Amino acid sequence: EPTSSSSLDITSNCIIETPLQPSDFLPKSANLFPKFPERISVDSWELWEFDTFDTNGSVAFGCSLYRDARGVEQGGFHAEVNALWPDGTHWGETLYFAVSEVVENSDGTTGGKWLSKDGGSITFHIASDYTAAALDFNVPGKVSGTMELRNHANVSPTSNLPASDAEAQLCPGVYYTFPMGPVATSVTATFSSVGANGESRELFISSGYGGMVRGWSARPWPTFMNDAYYVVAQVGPYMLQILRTLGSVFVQHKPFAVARLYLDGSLVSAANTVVGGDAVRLTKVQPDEKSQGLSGKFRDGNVGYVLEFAKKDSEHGWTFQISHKRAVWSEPTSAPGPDGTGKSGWIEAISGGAKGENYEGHGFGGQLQIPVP
Repeated sequence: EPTSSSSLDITSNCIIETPLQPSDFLPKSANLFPKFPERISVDSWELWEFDTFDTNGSVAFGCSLYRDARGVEQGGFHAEVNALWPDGTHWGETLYFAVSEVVENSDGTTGGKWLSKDGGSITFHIASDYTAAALDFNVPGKVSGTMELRNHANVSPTSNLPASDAEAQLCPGVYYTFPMGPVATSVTATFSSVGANGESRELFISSGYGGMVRGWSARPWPTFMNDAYYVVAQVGPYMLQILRTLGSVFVQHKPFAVARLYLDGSLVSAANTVVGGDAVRLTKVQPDEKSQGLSGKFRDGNVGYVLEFAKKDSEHGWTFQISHKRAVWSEPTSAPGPDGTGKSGWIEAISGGAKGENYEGHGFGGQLQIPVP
């Protein structure tokens, strides 16, 4: 029953080599339908991302579905699938799909399908009021199974949606949003070949935590960032989700952030600015400063972060201490060397809250650098 449909096929000419302007941001909408619906540019990107982890911080599973030109010569649109087991084994692949289809149905639901020539696919389906999302994985020889995210807040997702471009933006022209807010998650999946033995494993999460991201831009990442950190987390009653970028020379090294903080399902802080209508401060913790926390394998040696939410009418705000607890993925983003960069995914251990609070929880996070000056 689709009323809007966008279907792109790598094999056709759906990708143009000069810039394209997205359709305008829709206030108080999740903007789930593609903003580049008929064709994309070599610059443009769109993201639908669904991440999950268990309440004990021992299992994670995330899937990022992209429309962009990055995977064309590898045969299609890319999805990033990463999983971590309780014995520390991890599975991560970039999967390529020749066709990406997204539809909005008469009932208001949104469906997406990344589809391969061989019949494999990853599909998603999102409720009209954004309170549930489901993914189905059917990738022969790689991964099969299901994932589900569900929001149970007394306040609807719609009441928390950005009402203006500025509330939806990391910086001008870069949209990054969290339209589902706090979610409970489950995963049931089977992987064909896991670990150094290449043997089959199943992965289960139930009543877990996690989050959804919807983002898009005509601006390529290197033109506004050379370092980024993203986490979704649950810390006692708090649910938080943040992207913070550090600028490349092309934006005069300015930092940007989108962050949201919920208390038992109610929004208490929405920040689209860094400290320097709430604001966040995000400071790296170095291993000479704190004895707990892993570092990644590249030039960024931090062992975690301090995340502060500041309000103009709040004396002390909220502060959360983030420590890298378990490695998920690790991949280089430059040739190796003493300044070699990379990307590192984490299960985080996180504690804190307002003044006088010391809640404890976990997060699923990642950081990236790219060698743009």
